[PDB]
Amino acid sequence: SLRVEETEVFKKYFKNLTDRERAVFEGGITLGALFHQFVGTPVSKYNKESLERAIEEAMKNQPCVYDIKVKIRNVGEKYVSLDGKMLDVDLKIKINKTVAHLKLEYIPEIDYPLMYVKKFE
Amino acid sequence: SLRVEETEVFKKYFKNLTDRERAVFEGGITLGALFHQFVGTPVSKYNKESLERAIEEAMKNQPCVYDIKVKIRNVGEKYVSLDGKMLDVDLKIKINKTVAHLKLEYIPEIDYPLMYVKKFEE
Amino acid sequence: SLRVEETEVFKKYFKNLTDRERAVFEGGITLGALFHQFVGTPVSKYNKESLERAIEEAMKNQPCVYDIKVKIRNVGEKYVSLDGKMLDVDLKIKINKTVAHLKLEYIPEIDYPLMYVKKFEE
Amino acid sequence: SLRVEETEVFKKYFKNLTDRERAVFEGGITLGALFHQFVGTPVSKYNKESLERAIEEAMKNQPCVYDIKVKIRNVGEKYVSLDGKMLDVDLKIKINKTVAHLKLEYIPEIDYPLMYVKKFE
Ligand SMILES: Nc1nc2c(c(=O)[nH]1)=NC(=O)N=2
Ligand SMILES: Nc1nc2c(c(=O)[nH]1)=NC(=O)N=2
Ligand SMILES: Nc1nc2c(c(=O)[nH]1)=NC(=O)N=2
Ligand SMILES: Nc1nc2c(c(=O)[nH]1)=NC(=O)N=2
Repeated sequence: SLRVEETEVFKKYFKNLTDRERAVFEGGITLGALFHQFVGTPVSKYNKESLERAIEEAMKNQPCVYDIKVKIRNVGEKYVSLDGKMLDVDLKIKINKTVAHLKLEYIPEIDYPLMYVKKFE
Repeated sequence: SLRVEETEVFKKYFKNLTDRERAVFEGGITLGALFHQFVGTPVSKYNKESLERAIEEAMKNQPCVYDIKVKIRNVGEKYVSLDGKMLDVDLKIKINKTVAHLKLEYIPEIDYPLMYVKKFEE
Repeated sequence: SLRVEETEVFKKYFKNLTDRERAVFEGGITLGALFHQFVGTPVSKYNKESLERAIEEAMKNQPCVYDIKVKIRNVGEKYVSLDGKMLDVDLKIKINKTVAHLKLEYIPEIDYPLMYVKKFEE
Repeated sequence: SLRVEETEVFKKYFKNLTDRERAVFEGGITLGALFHQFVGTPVSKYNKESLERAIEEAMKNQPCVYDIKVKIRNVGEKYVSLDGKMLDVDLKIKINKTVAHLKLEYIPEIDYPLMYVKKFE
């Protein structure tokens, strides 16, 4: 693997963290990165699928990302600027034997695109 | 279609420009938009193609975009944040019978990712 | 100055445009750039002014920007992600003796954050 | 406080995490968000100070951000697009009594803008 997280120098900066702490830290980075990188992107039914695929594949690059699935909700025939409330993301981060499952989704009750941890394996 | 630029309300805001002025204005918006939307995006050989394709299809949504081709240069096995100097873009804007062909490419002599107009068809 | 648009290499890429065409092309670049760079940024009354000022100064770097004023509308005590429909921008582009005045503003009738040219000053 | 993270609904999504896990999760979001929001921004000596201040004030809005300091390195008279390797960020996240101190900085040895946790209190 040519991934930077495999290097000894990278690893030395995470000796103060548990594997669970590392997993959610890395998960947080990726969800925050995803949101801010892509919000604003013109999106319509025409490019929905290509956008979803590109976001998944782009973010897969980042440290410790094991798998990811991206859905864009409420996409219309007329294009709009992507907004955070339209994102529905499932993310898996793997740190050694620990897998964190994280979620980005719109929570109506707080009118907020919330990022959180679903569960650990 | 449902495209915003077809509405009479949209059109009334551009009665003060020539078709060449409009084409170049719209082309400028789209090149600025794509640079600033996508710079920063993680890119490797893994996602080079889906990223190129998604940029093309996203930008096609915008007013008056006739066609667009996006190439990301110097992509390796190891990922990097997309930077503007890696972009090589050919864009076509159509206003009535006027077509502006615009370019985004790296100019080594000024170390600059330059946006310009390649040619018109009128 | 050290501004890239002052170099001969840069200039040689714009021989095919009138000054008005060049002004609106550069204006389109800056508006598209501003919109896509900053949409998404957390904004509340807390940081409204610093964001407005940072956007103005950042965009002043770009080729041929003469002046810019950025207002963010509908900012509350609670933060939101900056949305394009909240931007109200007046931009001046100067090419030799030509000044293009451009606008970004929300048009309720088409539910669209519209970029257009107000006027030229010659 | 009108902050969303103070609401009961928000809080119920984090019962599965320790305060340290929460702090690094929230810290990770803000650093990934900051990087991807601002990378690409035109920056020169002219607007360096206003850009740093705006980044600091913007990101302070986010859940659980206690304090933040943003420095942009190697800024010249001629503008460049902000590059992630130019960022030098110190970030404090507070969850109840737990404070996590996080860092974004360029690590020459792996040519990487690394995000990591410096320490907890
Ligand atoms: N738990 C969190 N969820 C978020 C967030 C954050 O800082 N924390 N920004 C966001 O858009 N969703
Ligand atoms: N002609 C121009 N080329 C540019 C630019 C601009 O404002 N004008 N930004 C950029 O990245 N390339
Ligand atoms: N005239 C235009 N106004 C726009 C636009 C575009 O491509 N053209 N995108 C946008 O957000 N506002
Ligand atoms: N520890 C990490 N540091 C990062 C990163 C990531 O996913 N993890 N992206 C980045 O630019 N710096």
